[PDB]
Amino acid sequence: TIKEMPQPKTFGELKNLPLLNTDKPVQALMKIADELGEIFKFEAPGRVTRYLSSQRLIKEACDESRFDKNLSQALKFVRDFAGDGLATSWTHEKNWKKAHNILLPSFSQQAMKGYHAMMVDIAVQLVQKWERLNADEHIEVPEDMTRLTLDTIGLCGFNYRFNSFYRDQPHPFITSMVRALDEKMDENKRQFQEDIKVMNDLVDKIIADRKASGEQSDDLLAHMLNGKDPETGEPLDDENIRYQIITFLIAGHETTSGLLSFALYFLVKNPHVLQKAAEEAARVLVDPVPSYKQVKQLKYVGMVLNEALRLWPTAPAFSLYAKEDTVLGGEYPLEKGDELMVLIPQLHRDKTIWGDDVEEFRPERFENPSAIPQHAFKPFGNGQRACIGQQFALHEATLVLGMMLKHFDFEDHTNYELDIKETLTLKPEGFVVKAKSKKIPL
Ligand code: HEM
Ligand SMILES: C=Cc1ccccc1
Ligand SMILES: [Cl-]
Repeated sequence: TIKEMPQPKTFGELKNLPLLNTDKPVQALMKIADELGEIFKFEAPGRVTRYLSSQRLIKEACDESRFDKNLSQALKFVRDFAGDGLATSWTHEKNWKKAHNILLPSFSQQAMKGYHAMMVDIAVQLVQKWERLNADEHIEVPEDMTRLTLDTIGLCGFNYRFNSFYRDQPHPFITSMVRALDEKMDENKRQFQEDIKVMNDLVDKIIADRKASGEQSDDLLAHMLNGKDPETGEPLDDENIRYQIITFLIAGHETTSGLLSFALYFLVKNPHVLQKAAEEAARVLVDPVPSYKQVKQLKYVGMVLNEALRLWPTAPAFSLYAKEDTVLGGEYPLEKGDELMVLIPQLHRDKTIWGDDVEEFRPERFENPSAIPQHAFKPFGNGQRACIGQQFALHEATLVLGMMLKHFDFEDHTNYELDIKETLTLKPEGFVVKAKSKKIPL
C-alpha cells in the first residue's frame, strides 16, 4: 500500500533548491534526514531526486538488477575533465567495461605487493618530515596527508614524483585542477586555459617518459598502456588513456587524505583507542621498514580506519537510477529513470544496525565483520561500480597510520573543534596536532 514521501521546506518556484546554497550541503542533508527519516524527496526546477538513509531501503537500491549508477551533478561537472574515465562513465558506455577489465588486475593481491615498497618510500618521507620538526612546532594534518596520498598514487601508479614533501606551497597540478573546475562553478580564459595546459602537459609527460624508458613496468600506467580487455580483445585508445590518468591521479588521493585525517582526529579525541592502536603498532612493526605481511597484521589499525569511514565516509554520497519501473520498500513506486541518492553518513548512523551509541568512536564494532547485514556499510560504493582502489586506499592508510603510531605520541594541543570542509570529498579543515618523537630509528 503506497506511501507519500516527506519533503523538506520549499521556496516557491525554486522548490528545495535553496537548501543546497550552503558550503556544507552534505551536513545540511544529514540534518534533514534526522528530521524526516529514511527517505525524502528533494525537488529543484526541472529535477527530482530521493535521499535514502536506512539500511532497509539502501539494501534495495544496491540491487543491480533494479538500479544502476547515475552520474550526479558533481560527476557530470568532473566529466568535463575526466571524460569517460572509470569514475565518470555510464555503465553502458563501451569504455566503462573495457577499462574496468583492463585495470582490475592493477589491484590484485599480486599488484598490491608490487606497490608496497613505493608506499614505504612515501610513508618514510612523512615520518622524516615530522622527526625533523623543532620543539613545539606542530603539524597541519590534512595538508600533510594530501602530500602523502598524492605522492603515493603518482609514484605507485605512474612512477611519477610530485615531491610534495619538498614543497610548502601547493603543486601546480592541484591548484590548476581546482581553479579550472571552479571556473565553471574574458580574461580568465588565458588563465583557465593556462591550467588545462598544466593538466595536459603533466599527462603528456607521464606518458612520454614511460615510452622513453627502457625499464620494465607492471604498474597501473603499464596496464593502461598495454593491457587488452579479454572481452572485446581491444586495448584502451589514446584519448581514454588520458582520461584514466586524470581520473586516478585525483580519485587516487583525495578521499584517502580525508580518511587519514579523520582517523587521527578520532584517535586524539579518544586516547584509550589511540593507546590500543599504538600498542598494536609497537607489537607488530618490529623492523625498521614495515613489510607487506606486517601491514596485513595491523588488525586493530584497520578497524580504526573502518570506524572513521563509518562516521565520516570521505566520498559521502552516490547516485542511482531505476532501470525499470519498480516499487521501493513495498511503499514507494518509482518509474524508469527516477533517481536516488545514497546518503552514506546517515546509512552509517542507522540505529537498527549499529545500536544506540552510533556517534561513539568504537573500532571494536568491526571485530566480527560477518555480523554486519548486507549493504549496511558502504564507504566504497556498490556492486560492479564500487571503488576499484579500495584495497590500495586501505593498504596505504594502514601502513601509514601504523608507522605514525609507532614513531610518535600525539597531542591535540588546540583542543580542535571539528569543522568539516566539503569539496568532492570531506576533511577536517584546520586540524592540527603536535607529535613528540618516540626516538625509534628507521
Ligand atoms: C578511502 C578512500 C576512498 C574512498 C572512500 C573511495 C570511495 C569511492 C566510492 C563511494 C566510489 C563510488 C562512486 C559512485 O558510485 O559514484 C568510488 C569509485 C571509484 N574509485 Fe574510490 N575511494 C577511495 C579511494 C580510491 C583510490 C585510492 C582509487 C584509485 C587508486 C579510487 C579510484 C576509484 C575509481 C576509478 C572509481 C570508479 C570505479 C568504477 O566505477 O569503475 N578510489 N570510490
Ligand atoms: C576517490 C574515489 C572516488 C571516485 C569518485 C567520487 C568520489 C571518490
Ligand atoms: Cl558492537
